[PDB]
Amino acid sequence: VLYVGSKTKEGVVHDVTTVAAATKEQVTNVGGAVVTGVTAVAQKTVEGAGSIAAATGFVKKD
Amino acid sequence: VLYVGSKTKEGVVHDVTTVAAATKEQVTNVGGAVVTGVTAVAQKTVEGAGSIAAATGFVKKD
Amino acid sequence: VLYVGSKTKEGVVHDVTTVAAATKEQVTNVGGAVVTGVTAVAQKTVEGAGSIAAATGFVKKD
Amino acid sequence: VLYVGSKTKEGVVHDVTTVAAATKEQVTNVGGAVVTGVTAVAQKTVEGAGSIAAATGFVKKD
Amino acid sequence: VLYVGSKTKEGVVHDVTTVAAATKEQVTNVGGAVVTGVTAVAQKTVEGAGSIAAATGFVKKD
Amino acid sequence: VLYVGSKTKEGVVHDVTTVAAATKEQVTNVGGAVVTGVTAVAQKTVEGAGSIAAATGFVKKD
Repeated sequence: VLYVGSKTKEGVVHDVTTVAAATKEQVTNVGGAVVTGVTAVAQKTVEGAGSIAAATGFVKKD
Repeated sequence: VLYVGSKTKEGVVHDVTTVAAATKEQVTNVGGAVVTGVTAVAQKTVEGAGSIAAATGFVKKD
Repeated sequence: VLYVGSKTKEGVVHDVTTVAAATKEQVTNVGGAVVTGVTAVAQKTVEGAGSIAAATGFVKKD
Repeated sequence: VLYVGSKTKEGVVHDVTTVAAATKEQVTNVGGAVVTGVTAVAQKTVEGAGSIAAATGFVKKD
Repeated sequence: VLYVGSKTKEGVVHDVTTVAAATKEQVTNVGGAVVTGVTAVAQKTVEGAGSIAAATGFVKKD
Repeated sequence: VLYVGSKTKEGVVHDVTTVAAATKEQVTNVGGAVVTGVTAVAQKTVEGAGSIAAATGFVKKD
């Protein structure tokens, strides 16, 4: 292996923009999850049994 | 293997734009999940039994 | 292995922008989670059984 | 005017590649010009009388 | 005018690659110019009479 | 005018790579110019009469 003048990108997020304006919002939540905003996860490795990687608004009522 | 002047991208998200405006919103949630916003997951590897990678608004009522 | 004049990026988030304006918001939460803001996770490795890496608004009612 | 999450490119050159190999070359030059290599000019504005912008192998024997 | 999360590029050169190999070369030059290598010019503005912007191997025998 | 989370690039050169190998070269020069190597000019403004901006291997035998 050998890289010359190169570039690598494994697991990236970029140039995420968000322009809200004049935003009203009501959220009545009970017990569950509410997610009303920008999100971004950047991981290289996740291993192992039962793994729950990069959840969002997760509810596990086992 | 050898890369010269190259570029790699494994598992990426980019140039995500979002222009809301004059947005009213009501959300009455009970028990379950609600997801009302931009999202982006960037992973390279996920392994193992039972794995639940990059969920969103997940509800596991086992 | 050998890199010359190169660049690597494993598990990164960048150039995350967020322009709110004139934002009203009410959130009545009981028991569950509410996430109403920008987020970003940057990890290289996560291992092991049962692992729950990079949750958000997680609720585990086991 | 207003740009959101945009990109502009005025007068650009990019991704110029060149793979020579086992190249012999003789060049006997007298008085004139010889150009035997990759070239690229990037300008936004050039004005004025008599202007000679981005010449290559130019010979002006006025 | 107003840019949000944007990008501009006026007069740029990039990602110029050059891979020579096993290259013999003889150049016998007298009086004139010889240019046997990668080149790149990046300007935004050039004004005025008689201007000679970004020449290469130029010979002005006025 | 106003930029938010933005990026500008006026007159730039970047990511210039050059991989020579096993290169023999003879250059017998008399009076004129010889240019056998990578080059890059980065200017924002050049003004005025008679201007000669970013020459290379120039020979002015007026």
